[PDB]
Amino acid sequence: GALTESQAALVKSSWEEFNANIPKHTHRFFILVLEIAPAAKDLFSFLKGTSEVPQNNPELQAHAGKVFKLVYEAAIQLEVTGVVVTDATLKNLGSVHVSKGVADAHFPVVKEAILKTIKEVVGAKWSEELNSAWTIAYDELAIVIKKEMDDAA
Ligand code: HEM
Ligand SMILES: O=Nc1ccccc1
Repeated sequence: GALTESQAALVKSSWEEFNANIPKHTHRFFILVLEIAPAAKDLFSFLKGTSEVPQNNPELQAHAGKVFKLVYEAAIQLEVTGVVVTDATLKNLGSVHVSKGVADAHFPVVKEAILKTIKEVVGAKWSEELNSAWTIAYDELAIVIKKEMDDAA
């Protein structure tokens, strides 16, 4: 696919749809995660000592929102420039993941959780062309953070 002017136009459009409902899309995202892997729960300070995923936890929202924003930015950056650029932030991200005890095999958990989350977000406008575009953008961004973890470990 590569990321045509037409494919990028498709990710932008679909991210705008995600941000449009943070407390929902972020809580959905945590549940998809715990469905794909339950053990993940002990990781999160704000999930530990709980029984269910808190729904109005500021910490949870702020944090999951940041995740999706980062994947979208990555897709534009691919169409324009042809690449995903590693900055200060991506590097600090890599540190904190390691402290919290997160590994690589965790990443397809959060990917499927995100493709499924975006399929649920765009509904009928879904195309092969679009799936192809988010997949390209996640893959390309995971490649970068995993890189920074390994570096923090
Ligand atoms: C490209 C994919 C990913 C992106 C863009 C991403 C992004 C982030 C960001 C931005 C934060 C810090 C939020 C804050 O300090 O304000 C964070 C924290 C965290 N992330 Fe990720 N992440 C990704 C994949 C993963 C994976 C695969 C896991 C493992 C299940 C994970 C587990 C965690 C945990 C445990 C924290 C600490 C939360 C705390 O205890 O309060 N992340 N991530
Ligand atoms: O996947 N990374 C996450 C970031 C912040 C909170 C929870 C998860």
